[PDB]
Amino acid sequence: DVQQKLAELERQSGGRLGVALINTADNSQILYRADERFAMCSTSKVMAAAAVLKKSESEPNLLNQRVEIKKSDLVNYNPIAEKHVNGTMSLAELSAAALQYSDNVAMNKLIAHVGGPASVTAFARQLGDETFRLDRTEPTLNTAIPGDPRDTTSPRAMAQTLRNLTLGKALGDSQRAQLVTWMKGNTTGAASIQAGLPASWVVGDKTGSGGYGTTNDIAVIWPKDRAPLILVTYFTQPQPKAESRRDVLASAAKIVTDGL
Ligand SMILES: [Cl-]
Repeated sequence: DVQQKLAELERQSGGRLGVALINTADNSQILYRADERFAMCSTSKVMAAAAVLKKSESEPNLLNQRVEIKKSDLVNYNPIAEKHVNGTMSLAELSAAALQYSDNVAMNKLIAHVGGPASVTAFARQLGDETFRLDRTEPTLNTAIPGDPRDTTSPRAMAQTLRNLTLGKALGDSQRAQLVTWMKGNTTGAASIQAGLPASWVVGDKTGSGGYGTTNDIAVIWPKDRAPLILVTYFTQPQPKAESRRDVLASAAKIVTDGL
């Protein structure tokens, strides 16, 4: 019956909706188009950040290393990096900027540090994720062209990976905690999955948007007095200039958590 309501939601929205919920209470899943590929857009910032955190388990001072920010590094959306031009930022700072403000320079700096999009992809493979692929840098990774496999993953794979990163042992204790802390500090997702959940639940999420009105949110959710959930909501639309539909994500979140 949940599937019915997601299909009716997708029908009303006019686009293509991919949902994957893992309920860690009973290891159950709600899947909707969960094996289809969707452009990740900024939700891929989580994988780049984790790649850097993983590197730091072997290089402890890594997060304190400084990277220069120049005008040549600016792209389309640099809310934090633009304040630091001609200075340096630590990788920890860049990680926080990418995850909490969706800063695209920060993402490009993380990508560069671990050796480019193919290295981020190789990191995901090491975690058991054979679906994720990051192909391009910012800003082109957000084109979200229908049919284009570049910079895509599936809801099911991102839910399982995010589970590994945030609730599992893919990262060391210090590093997993850092990742969850950054995500719980996100500033950009109050209108997406969070908007479909009770005020009392705690969310750490990473949003994403791009071409074809693509609107995404990935989240680890701590309900009150319940085991955590992982929720992936991906949404994309037929028109290239379509507007973002964060409300669709909020409705999906409401639909699949009704009864928890
Ligand atoms: Cl409420």
